[PDB]
Amino acid sequence: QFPVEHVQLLCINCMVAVGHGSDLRKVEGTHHVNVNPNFSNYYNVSRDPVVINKVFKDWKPGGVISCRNCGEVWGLQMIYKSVKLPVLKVRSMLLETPQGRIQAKKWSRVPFSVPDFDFLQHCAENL
Amino acid sequence: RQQFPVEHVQLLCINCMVAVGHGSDLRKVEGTHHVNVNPNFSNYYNVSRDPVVINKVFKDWKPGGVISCRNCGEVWGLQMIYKSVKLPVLKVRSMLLETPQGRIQAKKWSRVPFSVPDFDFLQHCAENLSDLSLDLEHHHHH
RNA sequence: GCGCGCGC
RNA sequence: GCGCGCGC
Ligand SMILES: [Zn+2]
Ligand SMILES: [Zn+2]
Repeated sequence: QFPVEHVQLLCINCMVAVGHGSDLRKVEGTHHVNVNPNFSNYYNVSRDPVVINKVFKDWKPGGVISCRNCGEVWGLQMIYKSVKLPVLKVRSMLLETPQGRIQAKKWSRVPFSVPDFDFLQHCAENL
Repeated sequence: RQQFPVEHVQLLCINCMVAVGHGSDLRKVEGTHHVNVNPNFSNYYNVSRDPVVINKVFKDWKPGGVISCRNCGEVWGLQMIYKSVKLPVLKVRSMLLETPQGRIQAKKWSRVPFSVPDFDFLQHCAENLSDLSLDLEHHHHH
């Protein structure tokens, strides 16, 4: 396990640095989203939204998110209680750590702790 | 419900929608993995030279590179090196099925409107073993 | 789409 | 990275 400040995020395909492990938060203790507003500069969002045959209480899908540099698909946009959040697939984010680059197979098993998303907190850091 | 002849189902990349294959070229490995056995199918996809990692050893096969549309780069699945033979393994959701009744995107191979037969290694080998007598300039050719 | 389990 | 199941 590494302190989260020592873990950076890179696109698994083109390997450009696109984020920081410290910007990740969990939604419903499962989905991992990046809450840093500067992260938006590293991905594109598809015109049409992802179609899901189910209705969720607090969120609805937005478009597909992909690396702005190479087009690699990273996951999708989650519109949580009206707030847009990029949900990342763990395999899409190559981890840059003190022991080298690591490709994790499950968010629940990455070598660092991630805090649960807190809406109130998110509003503080962004208003 | 209705089941279509496999020759009447074409495969298109769910993304760019280019016609890449035919339903008749699919076979099931272990009754689950769906591979395309048409050698000419190779021309429609790319393979990353960095094999997929799986922390499990399989008796008859090992993972190969990640496969994707040679046209748009959409990921289709992974290469399977079965008893030394490379077979492209396709996830159903990455394929768009063009049937006699419009295009259809299934979400599970176990529910497509056609029957995919089992892969047979010996058959595959025979079909692909070089018969030099077939070449006009070979001394065995009649 | 994203997650978890199991299998391969 | 595929399959099956469930969850979101
Ligand atoms: Zn990239
Ligand atoms: Zn394509």
